[PDB]
Amino acid sequence: ASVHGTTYELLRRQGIDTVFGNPGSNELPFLKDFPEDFRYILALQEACVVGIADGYAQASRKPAFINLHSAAGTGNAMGALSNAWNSHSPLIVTAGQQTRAMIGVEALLTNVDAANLPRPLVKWSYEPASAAEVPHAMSRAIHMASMAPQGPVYLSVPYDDWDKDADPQSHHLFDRHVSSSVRLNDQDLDILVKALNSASNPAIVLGPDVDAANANADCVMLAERLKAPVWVAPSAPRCPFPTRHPCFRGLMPAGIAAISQLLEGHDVVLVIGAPVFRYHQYDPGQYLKPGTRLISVTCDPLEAARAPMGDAIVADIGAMASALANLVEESSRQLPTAAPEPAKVDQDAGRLHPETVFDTLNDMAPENAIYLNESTSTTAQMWQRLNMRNPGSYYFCAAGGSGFALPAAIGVQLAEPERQVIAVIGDGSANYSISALWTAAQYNIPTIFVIMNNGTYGALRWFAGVLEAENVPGLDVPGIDFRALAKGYGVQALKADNLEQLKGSLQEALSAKGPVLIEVSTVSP
Amino acid sequence: ASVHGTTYELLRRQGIDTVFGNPGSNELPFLKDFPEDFRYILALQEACVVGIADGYAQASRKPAFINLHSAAGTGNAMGALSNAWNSHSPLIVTAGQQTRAMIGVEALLTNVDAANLPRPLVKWSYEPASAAEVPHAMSRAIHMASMAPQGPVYLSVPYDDWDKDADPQSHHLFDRHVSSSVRLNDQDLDILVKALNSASNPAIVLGPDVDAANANADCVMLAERLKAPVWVAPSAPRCPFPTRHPCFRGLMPAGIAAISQLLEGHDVVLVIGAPVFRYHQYDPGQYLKPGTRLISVTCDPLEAARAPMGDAIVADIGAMASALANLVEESSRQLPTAAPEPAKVDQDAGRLHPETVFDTLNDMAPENAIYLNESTSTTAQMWQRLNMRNPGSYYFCAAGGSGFALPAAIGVQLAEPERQVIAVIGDGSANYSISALWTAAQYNIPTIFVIMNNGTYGALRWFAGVLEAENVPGLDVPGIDFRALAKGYGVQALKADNLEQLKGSLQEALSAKGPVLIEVSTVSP
Amino acid sequence: ASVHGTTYELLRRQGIDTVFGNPGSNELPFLKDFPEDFRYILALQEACVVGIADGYAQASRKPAFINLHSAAGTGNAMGALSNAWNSHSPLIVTAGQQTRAMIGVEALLTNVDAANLPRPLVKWSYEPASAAEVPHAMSRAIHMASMAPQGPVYLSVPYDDWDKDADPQSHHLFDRHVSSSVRLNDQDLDILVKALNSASNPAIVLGPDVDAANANADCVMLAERLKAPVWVAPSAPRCPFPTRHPCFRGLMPAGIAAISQLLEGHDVVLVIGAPVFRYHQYDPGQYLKPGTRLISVTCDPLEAARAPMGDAIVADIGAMASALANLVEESSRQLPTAAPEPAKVDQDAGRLHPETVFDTLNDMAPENAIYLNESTSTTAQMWQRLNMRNPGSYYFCAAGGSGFALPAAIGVQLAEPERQVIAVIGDGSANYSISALWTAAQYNIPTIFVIMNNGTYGALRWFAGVLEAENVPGLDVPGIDFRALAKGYGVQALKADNLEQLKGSLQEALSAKGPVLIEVSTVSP
Ligand SMILES: Cc1ncc(Cn2c(C)c(CCOP(=O)(O)OP(=O)(O)O)sc2=O)c(N)n1
Ligand SMILES: Cc1ncc(Cn2c(C)c(CCOP(=O)(O)OP(=O)(O)O)sc2=O)c(N)n1
Ligand SMILES: Cc1ncc(Cn2c(C)c(CCOP(=O)(O)OP(=O)(O)O)sc2=O)c(N)n1
Ligand SMILES: [Ca+2]
Ligand SMILES: [Ca+2]
Ligand SMILES: [Ca+2]
Ligand SMILES: [Ca+2]
Ligand SMILES: [Ca+2]
Ligand SMILES: [Ca+2]
Ligand code: NA
Repeated sequence: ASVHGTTYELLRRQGIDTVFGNPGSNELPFLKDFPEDFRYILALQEACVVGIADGYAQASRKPAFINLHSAAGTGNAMGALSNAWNSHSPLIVTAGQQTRAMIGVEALLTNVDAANLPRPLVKWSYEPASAAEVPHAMSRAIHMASMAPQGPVYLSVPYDDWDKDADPQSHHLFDRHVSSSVRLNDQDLDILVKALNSASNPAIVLGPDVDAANANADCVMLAERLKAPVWVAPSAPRCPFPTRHPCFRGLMPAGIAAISQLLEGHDVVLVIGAPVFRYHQYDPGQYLKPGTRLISVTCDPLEAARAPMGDAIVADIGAMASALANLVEESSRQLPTAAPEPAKVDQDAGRLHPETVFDTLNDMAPENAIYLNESTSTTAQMWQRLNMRNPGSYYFCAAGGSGFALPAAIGVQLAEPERQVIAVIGDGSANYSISALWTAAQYNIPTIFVIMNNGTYGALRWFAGVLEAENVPGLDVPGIDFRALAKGYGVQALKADNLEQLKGSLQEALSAKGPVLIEVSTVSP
Repeated sequence: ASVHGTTYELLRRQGIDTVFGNPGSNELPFLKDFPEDFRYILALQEACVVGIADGYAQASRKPAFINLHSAAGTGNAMGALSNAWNSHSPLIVTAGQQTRAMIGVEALLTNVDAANLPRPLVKWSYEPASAAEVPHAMSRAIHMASMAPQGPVYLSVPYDDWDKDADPQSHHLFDRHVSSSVRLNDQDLDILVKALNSASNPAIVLGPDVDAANANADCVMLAERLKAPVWVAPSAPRCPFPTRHPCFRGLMPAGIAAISQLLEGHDVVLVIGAPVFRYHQYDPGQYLKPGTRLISVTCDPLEAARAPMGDAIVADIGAMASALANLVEESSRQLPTAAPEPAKVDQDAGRLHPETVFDTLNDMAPENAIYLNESTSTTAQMWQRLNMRNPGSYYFCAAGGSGFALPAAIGVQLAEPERQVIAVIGDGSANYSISALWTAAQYNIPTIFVIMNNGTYGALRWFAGVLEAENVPGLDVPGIDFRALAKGYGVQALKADNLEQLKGSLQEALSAKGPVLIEVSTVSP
Repeated sequence: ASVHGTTYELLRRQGIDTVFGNPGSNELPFLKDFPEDFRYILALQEACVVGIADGYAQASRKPAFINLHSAAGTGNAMGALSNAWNSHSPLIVTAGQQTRAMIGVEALLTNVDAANLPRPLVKWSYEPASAAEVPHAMSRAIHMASMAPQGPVYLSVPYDDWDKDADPQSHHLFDRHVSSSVRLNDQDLDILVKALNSASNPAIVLGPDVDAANANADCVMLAERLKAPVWVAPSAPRCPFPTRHPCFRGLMPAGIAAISQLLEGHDVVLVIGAPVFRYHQYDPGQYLKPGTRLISVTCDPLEAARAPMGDAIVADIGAMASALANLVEESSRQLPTAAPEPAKVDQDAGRLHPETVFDTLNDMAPENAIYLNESTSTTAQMWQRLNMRNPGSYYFCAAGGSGFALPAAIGVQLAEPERQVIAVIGDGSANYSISALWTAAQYNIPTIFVIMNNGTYGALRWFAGVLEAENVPGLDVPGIDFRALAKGYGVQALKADNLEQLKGSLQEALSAKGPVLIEVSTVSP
């Protein structure tokens, strides 16, 4: 067998059947004779390729496979890899290298010092020392991406390797099963359960690894037994809990002092599946107030090590959430009362308040919709106004890098063909990965893109007002016609300048048979 | 003085007056109180920011200054940095970091292990250990980018540093002059000149560092004295010689055997300002034929070290080209005869042959036009058909990474406001950095963009036919309306489906007062 | 509080009370006012410092703390770090940096690009962005070294940081408890137990992480229940099983074909706490024979990913070994029969055969002796001839790097003051870290060093005969007087030229009150 045949056999035996890619010449010997049982999803720029694959991996809860062109293609994808690193996304990034005979002379398209290029944003990065090693290196890539804490990996392959003979012993790779589905030992788990059972006023904080593990329902059971309020850890990349459940208390503010104040009076705070904590604004104060202790369950040693407070347990979130939910006592305390509905903001017949947009989406969207957020100044309102009952209902760029939601919404829609995906993206953010629209058109992936057009980088302008920073350049983005961009890439486009038109556009988009972009005129901040 | 005030003083004292950027919150404390004597050029995605800055630096022959947002912004620019590394472009890339007080906890927007992120595509990469060190680190960045061999550098700055007090001794940085304008010592230069004077059939090969040095006219004098044919080294990022001069012999094929055959019978081959050589296709054979010896003058130790043949001299290209041109004897050999004009290809009233497009551009464009090439299957025809008399008339992505020409053409047009820039870009390549169009519209930078629309990644399809590689996916890019994309970003757009319409569109574009995009329907390969 | 006071408080609160070091000026502000409750162990060269700390950490089963001088001191220790990486040794390596005000100018003793220096041989490597961050960075170092898979970490600290004010919120670091004591979830553990219970002819292979976990007794119970033979995985850094237990089958040969042949006929092979596998010689063949399947339990994702065959479970070895031992059925198969005693090799009145040396050590040493091996050509005989009943009885350089055993034997003796340590070291290997002897003399650490003097690098000469490699230079090491080296560093020294003198020397060494070196004249290979 060839390296090509053996590698595709390994991929299919490990559950991989789709290649997300933007091709180049170093990749042609890999992509030739493409297997009939695989799909290739083309995107027009590599940030788009990786974003699509990332949404697909996060929604599918399985690794996604990517093929990029040498250094330039890898490099164009590194902002997308920064988000994937923070979301623990299991991405297998492969890039073609020059033929081994011209690497030394640094022929055009040689990826020099290849494994160092995507560092520090990958868990493992490698170029094999020989063609026969390629299937084994691919096996390592698959398992490194997939083991907890999941994350992106990188493999560079010289193009001449694919046609070489494989090692006949590579068959031992095909059916390897590697598990990291582990939980704290019985004695120490009993100690933790007793601490939870004994708490007078526990609180629960959940992060994105809960939703990645599909541990959401177990965390609902845990919160109901402990009769505990539940937040979402700050800068949230996913939604780990039903947002109208009576225990739910919303998205935590991303500040040190704000969080310790929020937790004041809670004697034990159990954090599951989050860094402690992804603060953002600088809001100095106490990490925790006197009387509060914190216990973190994380799948990532790096998170456990860097927490500035609390105890930690490094284990699989699915296994731990299930064990805790099934072991804790039912507290005799009263179940927390649900948060009240958000108020309706006054809305005239002109430009839309973001609050109006979210209320209308909540009214019209199916109950199993999936939302993506890259409307950076409206996140708080989004979290208050969308009832997200189900797992896998929310994604936000985990490293804060714009350019994620537009392509990721296409990958999520590919992963979840029966759940309507609605990406809510600011006019600024929409540009970073605008060409991803073409993939939705070409493959007829029926994502709805809602562009919140307020003419400016609103979150930045707000923070500049917050610093009394005058004379900051580059904050306005006038003069972009998003319906024309959509037409450019073959996506149906609608405009909503007021509420009547927003409702009409959403009705038209929800009944369409393909992707739709709606440009919404929103109120300037 | 503050670190902010001292750093902008250093920049202006070192000749920097423009910031190319896409802003974020870690950068607001740098950009606030932006000096009135500086310009900020916004682009909508970081590959675009860096591409614009790169074209500006290459055309201006001076460093360009860039400001990007943390890891995600840096990462989005790394494909652009791969081209800048290969073109020796002097780019000072700065990125904002989190405040020093929250780097440890890895708050959102922390750039983890920052200096390793752009490696291996930068000459120097650094984050200062304290705020007071920032001006000195900026000084290092300026000089590292600017010294031969020029190239991109990276500086990460925690946002809280800018408001801190500067070291009063930083004033010694402001007027430092650092020179690498050096040439081979007299004794060894005399030996080289004698070898050139004695050659029976010399040949000259020129690379991009000639055009970067503005050594073009000196190389014309050198070739006229030696009565020697002149090529352009393969995979050429720039044009180092007038393409209708009688000595000119065109772009070398990017293959080992092809080049040694081309050079057969030449006893001494002098290469100036190029790697030896940027081969591309694998075309194995002799590096040089018996009877040919090679001497390379390069500004880059890495090029001298990796050449598989020949002697080398590591020195400044401007200084060496001037010295050689003025020292060699006038040979009594006959001056080479000019290459004949290219033939006219038969053209019907339908879709355009690329040859027709280049002939028409050559007929209509001003004699001091500047061309950019990202039409990957038509490069040979472009080089045969455009008379480029002047320095700084041609740019092509030096690492082969698409996404360079569209933004770089805007930066070149900014650098050369009196020379009409015409970017010739394939329909595939146009997407990588499509949002750069907005910058041309906003700042009214009058670049002309000629999109060669043949519906496919033609160079890739050709190479797949060359390998008899069947069943390669992802090679076609149907369904893109480039006039709508242009309208989306505010650029006037025209379509040319035949020759009459091409001539009309070019006449309209050449007389326009702003940027123009022309979508040309070209013949499918 | 100062950074100095806060950091020592964190160290003591996390169980650290000893600093292994070789001091320099960047370290004086850390070491000044050294706390009265800490000990400082000086060694004369940094390979020695780290080797001592490594033996201490491995024998104590807890992290050891090291302080080295800048780049040169760190660099002198990197061969020792290569061994520590392979043995999963929890080492906290700190190095002093220049004052932040002179890092930029690269003053003498600046550690440039410090965090990259020990890569790729550390789990985490860091220099803090400010003085107040130092305690938090130290906390990260402590936990990263200590979490599974344990390993060395690196922290660089500018010398001016220690006297600065600490952040008052650093107190939250002091009592953090971080656990990785995890095991496979119940459902999948039940599946594994059923597979073991059902096996017709199981085999067990144990690696060093068993001994690190003190899982040895649980593995004895497991092997007795399964009635299974037990090997030791190849290139063994530790001894994980009593070597005279009836199930024990010895050290596996470090070859692919040899191991698959050894395992032939075993239907299920359970590997615990080892890479799969640390082969050495190139012995190509089948990884496993038909009929054998392999299941690996490892604490290290990198081991699980790179195994070329088998299933894997990534979990804590202590927790998994205990769970398996207590869950499997008692098989009705007959318990394996003990291996026969080794034969006595014929020995005349001249130079000693290594077999004689090991038999005599086994006869004379206490039953709770601890052995170290750096006598590279005699490893097989050592494993056959020493009865090691207890955990923590054997250490061998895990990456194959000589220079480990001499210093590590001092650290092990410090960790285990009531167990006599006997290091058996070849004459070649003894030189790499010879100055470590001084530490044993100064602190009166009563290690016994047995130098096997055969005049040559015997393992290398053997492998050169194996390749029929003629004319290899550098294989002989004549002319070293080890008694004089011992006297040089203050250690009592004895010589044994024959068996009578070996017995007399060992009797004298075993009754001595301090360290003793015995130079043994062994037979040339
Ligand atoms: C790749 C990248 N570049 C730059 C930024 C900086 N940035 C930018 C430019 C934001 C503005 C987003 O504007 P928007 O139109 O999408 O939304 P709002 O108007 O609601 O802020 S938010 C933010 O963090 C970024 N996060 N990611
Ligand atoms: C960033 C990036 N991604 C992918 C490629 C691979 N690639 C691609 C995709 C080419 C096709 C360009 O298509 P085009 O329409 O611009 O021109 P032609 O049809 O004349 O080839 S040429 C080439 O090397 C690349 N060079 N750079
Ligand atoms: C730091 C280092 N340098 C070089 C070697 C190479 N090497 C050397 C030089 C060996 C010879 C050891 O000689 P010895 O006297 O200690 O033992 P034998 O005579 O029993 O081989 S074994 C081996 O792998 C090494 N392992 N480690
Ligand atoms: Ca099919
Ligand atoms: Ca906006
Ligand atoms: Ca001005
Ligand atoms: Ca094309
Ligand atoms: Ca004391
Ligand atoms: Ca020896
Ligand atoms: Na990198």
